[PDB]
Amino acid sequence: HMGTRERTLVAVKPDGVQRRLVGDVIQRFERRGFTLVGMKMLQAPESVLAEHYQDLRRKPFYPALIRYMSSGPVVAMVWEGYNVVRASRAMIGHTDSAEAAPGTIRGDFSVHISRNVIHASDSVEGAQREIQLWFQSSELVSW
Amino acid sequence: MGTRERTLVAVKPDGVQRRLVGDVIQRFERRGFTLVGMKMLQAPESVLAEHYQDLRRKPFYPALIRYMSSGPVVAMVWEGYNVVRASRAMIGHTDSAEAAPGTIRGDFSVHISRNVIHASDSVEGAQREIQLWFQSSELVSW
Amino acid sequence: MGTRERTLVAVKPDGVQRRLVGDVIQRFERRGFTLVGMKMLQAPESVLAEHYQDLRRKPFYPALIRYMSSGPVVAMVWEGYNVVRASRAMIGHTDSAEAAPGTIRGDFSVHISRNVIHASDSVEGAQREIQLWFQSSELVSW
Amino acid sequence: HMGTRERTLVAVKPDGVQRRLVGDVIQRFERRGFTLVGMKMLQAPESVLAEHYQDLRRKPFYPALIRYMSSGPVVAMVWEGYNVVRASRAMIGHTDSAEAAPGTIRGDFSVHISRNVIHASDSVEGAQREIQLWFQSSELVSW
Amino acid sequence: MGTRERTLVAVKPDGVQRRLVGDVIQRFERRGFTLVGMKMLQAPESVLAEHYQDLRRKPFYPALIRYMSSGPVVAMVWEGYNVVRASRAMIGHTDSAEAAPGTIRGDFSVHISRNVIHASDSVEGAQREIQLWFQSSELVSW
Amino acid sequence: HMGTRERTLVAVKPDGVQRRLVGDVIQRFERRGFTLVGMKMLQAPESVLAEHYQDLRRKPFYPALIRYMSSGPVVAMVWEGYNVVRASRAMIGHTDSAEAAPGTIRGDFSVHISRNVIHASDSVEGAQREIQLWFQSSELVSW
Repeated sequence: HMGTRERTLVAVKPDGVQRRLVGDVIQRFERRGFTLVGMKMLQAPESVLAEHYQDLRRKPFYPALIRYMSSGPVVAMVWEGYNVVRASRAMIGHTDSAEAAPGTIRGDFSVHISRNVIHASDSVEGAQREIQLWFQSSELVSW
Repeated sequence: MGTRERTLVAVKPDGVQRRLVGDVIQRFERRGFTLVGMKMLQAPESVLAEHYQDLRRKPFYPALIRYMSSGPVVAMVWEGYNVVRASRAMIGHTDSAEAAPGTIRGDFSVHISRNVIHASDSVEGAQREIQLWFQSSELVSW
Repeated sequence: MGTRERTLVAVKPDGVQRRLVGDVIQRFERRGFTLVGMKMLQAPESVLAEHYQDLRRKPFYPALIRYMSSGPVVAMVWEGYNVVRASRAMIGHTDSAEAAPGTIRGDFSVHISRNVIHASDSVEGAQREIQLWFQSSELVSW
Repeated sequence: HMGTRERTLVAVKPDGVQRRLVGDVIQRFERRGFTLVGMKMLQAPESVLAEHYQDLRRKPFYPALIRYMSSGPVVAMVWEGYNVVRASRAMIGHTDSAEAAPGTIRGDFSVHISRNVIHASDSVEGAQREIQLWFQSSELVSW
Repeated sequence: MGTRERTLVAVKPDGVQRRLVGDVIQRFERRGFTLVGMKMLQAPESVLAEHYQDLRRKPFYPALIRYMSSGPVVAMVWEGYNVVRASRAMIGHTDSAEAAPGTIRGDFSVHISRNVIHASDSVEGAQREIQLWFQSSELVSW
Repeated sequence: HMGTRERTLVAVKPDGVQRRLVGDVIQRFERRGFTLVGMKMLQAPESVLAEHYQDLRRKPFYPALIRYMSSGPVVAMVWEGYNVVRASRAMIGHTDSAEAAPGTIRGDFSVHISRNVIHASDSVEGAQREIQLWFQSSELVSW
């Protein structure tokens, strides 16, 4: 699970699904050569969202964030490849889409903060934690 | 009920290995259809056999099951007005080589065998296929 | 005079709300046509009635005027060799659901009613429509 | 006319129209979620151009700039949306296209300075001034 | 040998001046064909005359040679299953104006004369054309 | 051979050709307005590669690099235009693709170092040297 078999969790948020950017987002990961190892669309249960965002529980927007994230379907994915965690982090852009650079996903599609289209694990460790949280081992397919 | 019509679309193992999933999904998205279900999975042979029961007594059935289980497939459920027939016209001819440019097979495939994608051929076929690949709790209506 | 041929193209209210203006314009641009006039406007009913006078005695005329004035439209004048017939072939069948993939309706629309775009059906129709939506001082020849 | 109803003026310059980049430019504003509120193609009158570029009147290239800008049709547009002024400014890139970053509009399409394809208001205040200058209130349509 | 089939594709002078080379190559690439040879060159008249020997006794031959030598062309050799007929269907009708949208001529061209691209019309024609434009040491099989 | 007639050498590496990114790469140079002045696909002879990469001969990866670069076909091109050398350099991105910015060619398509899809002359002087090395004068066509 290192080097070339490194993995990360990527999720298209409710705004991204409703604005119909799912294909657009996947093309960017595909053209970069990553391997799609797991994928599903679902309405995330608040219990999963709470653990996902557990370290923001204190923040005052935490309650609003949880409601928003469960307000519509989400598309969860697991991508595999060399440097996939840091590369995906660079592709998405700054949390604040309005400040994100053109060329990044938030920079080309969004202008909001909570509605910033996509999520990606911020570290190898966090990716291992998030992937176990959103996926059962049986849903991951290794090529 | 008209605009509640649904259909099953699946990217075959070759479409996934060739990294055409985003390309495929994008075509349905810009046409205005709603994605109500989706998942990547290694298809079990019991599902393929039921999915392809009508070809069980035709030539090359074993080659067919072999291909469809040689790697993961991405199954999707799209919803929209006249979605069954429109999805049919969009994927094009079975024989990719003679599929018209502009359709998915005409733009991305060259073979009859490995033809990248599958779409239900009728409303009743769609109802059957959807129940076959998805549980009701996997479909989200938005 | 051949390569001075002109036609009227208009993105309907649904095309604008769905944000397909760039997509539409891009298809005409890469085909090599010259954009000689363009503007976004909420169409006045007097203009629509004159534009659609031939449908005044057919079913659903009121539904037609209602749709076409439910939001802004983008009217354009394109110039080029055989532009009237080429623009016609590019937008595809009136019934979007049976429009061939590759045409604008076949790629972006699913309905007969809301079919995203309009293009003059003939040279004389184009001359009429252009005079209807634009003043001569709004056309720029480059 | 604040927050979510913020507006800005965007213009495709003569080079952009002749090189047939109008569709390309509009797609980028559309995919980012902005709302097209006004639009027209015209040969700008030198009187409008002089006021538009009024604070460069002293510069020695000012006379050349005015001639160039009226040498061909221009497409003027008004876009509306949250943070639309700063977001549009980031999407266009550095005045000098050759130095503009890939992903920005000047960075992907141009390599010149006066022929840098596009213009966008540099501030909320300037946008209010420019929109009144290029458009009559009756040409703007609010959704 | 089936998947060893080859064909000659060439972007005409207008396709190059209009900067459509990447667009053209991209369509063949996503279809899955393999590029085994390519070069940009100002075509010698002896090559054009041999390439177009069948049109030597038809109207407008001189206008044809003039156009094809008015600027550089990009010649390519693509390899793949049924590549001759598929490349034929992808470029579309000779008369660009009536070429279906989705094909290269239908999307990028409007004239019969200047129709952007050329593709061998048959397997034997392809063998002939390839030998005409390329030396064996310029073809790389990968 | 200055200003507007400036030229540079661009090459699509073996990985770029096999992953079928040739069209993608050319579209980016075309849309920016450059003029394609020379082009050919070939299996570069180790003798050409050695001179191309001559100033890395001391490095320990030099031998591996030469083998890799001759392991498959390469597409060589000469592009002409104002500021074409510096503009092409900015379009390709950082040597390490994983660190390259989204929007650059390496930033959108690669995640490796030696397999970073493309090469571009790093200076006007180097471009003159590289173009003479890969092309004979008769293969270049001026419009």
